[PDB]
Amino acid sequence: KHLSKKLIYCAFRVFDVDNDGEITTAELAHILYNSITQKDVNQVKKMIQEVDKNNDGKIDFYEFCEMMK
Amino acid sequence: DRKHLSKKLIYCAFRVFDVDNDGEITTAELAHILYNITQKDVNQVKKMIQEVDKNNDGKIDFYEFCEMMKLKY
Ligand SMILES: [Ca+2]
Ligand SMILES: [Ca+2]
Ligand SMILES: [Ca+2]
Ligand SMILES: [Ca+2]
Repeated sequence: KHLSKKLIYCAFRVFDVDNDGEITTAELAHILYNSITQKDVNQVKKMIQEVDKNNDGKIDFYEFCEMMK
Repeated sequence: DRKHLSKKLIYCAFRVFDVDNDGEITTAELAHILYNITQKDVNQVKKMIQEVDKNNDGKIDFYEFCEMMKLKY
């Protein structure tokens, strides 16, 4: 389990582009779609809402783990 | 639907770890992601890969990466 934990940490760090400890809509859209559309942004917003435990519109590491485990 | 999203993020995570896009994470790629290596570090990585290598080739493919992310039923 430790190794999957370590890789979950690394994955978050790489998605958290600006290193503030939160994945935003803009960061998540960028990872999901490497010049993308409003429709895509709204779909990302809805995804975040399914796992956003503190309702701030972002995904922190705890929320990322909860979603992964 | 939240299963679907975790699945999408597991795909994206793999892709980013698989630096050269050949569909396999190798010792060198995993070491690179784990360490911002000495021989000791390389061997530590090789041991981690062993724990989850299912086809005994010393690399982690997406299927193995996914399996590792979930419980053994
Ligand atoms: Ca961030
Ligand atoms: Ca949040
Ligand atoms: Ca590779
Ligand atoms: Ca393998």
